[PDB]
Amino acid sequence: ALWQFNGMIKCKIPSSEPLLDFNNYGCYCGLGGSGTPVDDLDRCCQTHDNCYKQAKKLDSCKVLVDNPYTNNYSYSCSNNEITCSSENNACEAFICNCDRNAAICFSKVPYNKEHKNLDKKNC
Amino acid sequence: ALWQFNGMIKCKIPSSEPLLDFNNYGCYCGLGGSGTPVDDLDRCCQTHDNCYKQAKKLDSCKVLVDNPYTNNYSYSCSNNEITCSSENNACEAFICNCDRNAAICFSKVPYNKEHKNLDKKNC
Ligand SMILES: [Ca+2]
Ligand SMILES: [Ca+2]
Repeated sequence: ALWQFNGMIKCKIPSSEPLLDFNNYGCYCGLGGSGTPVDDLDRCCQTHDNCYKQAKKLDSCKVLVDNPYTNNYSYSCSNNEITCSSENNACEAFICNCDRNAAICFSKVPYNKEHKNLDKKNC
Repeated sequence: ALWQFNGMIKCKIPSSEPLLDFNNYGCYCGLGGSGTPVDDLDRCCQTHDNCYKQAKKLDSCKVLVDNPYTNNYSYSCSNNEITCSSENNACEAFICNCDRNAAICFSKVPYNKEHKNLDKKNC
């Protein structure tokens, strides 16, 4: 879920607007992604893009015809930790977990200014 | 939020369909409520109805023109405890808290079969 992923990263990184700060970073953070991750942040993005690919092959996901970016799930942020809810259907829960791991990855890795708006010439 | 309150009570009482089991119980559990609570469950319902009344007087609530029953907020259920999310606006957070306290109250009090579909002749 885009609105929930944005919220998740803000839970971990309260000073950020994730849709601005983390969009179009490296080869993978943003729409698509190809090539070799340029750093560990971009590698968090590659893992999350693979988590969505895997979510897409799941039998449960084959119904909710809301790409993982508009498929909404339920979670909490409290005390800056994210909890995915037991209320989620199997597809929703799998996606909530991809998002949670990515938000956590993003908070633990360097941010490299020079890889933001990375020109795709060698992704 | 009705859909989230239902979920909250199921978080606390996993064997229930709360919209069936707790609707129209006593004088307060359900649409409105007047009179003296018939037992402690009904009294949980009176406290929750007063929590909604108080939510309604709040300055923040005066905008979201979705009565507290369709005003959606975010929460988690995990390990059978409810967490209201820091992502909630002040109105949403106040309502999430009314709901959470009521769900918890409902799980700690007797259920009296004889007060379900209570005829309103003396509420
Ligand atoms: Ca990507
Ligand atoms: Ca009531």
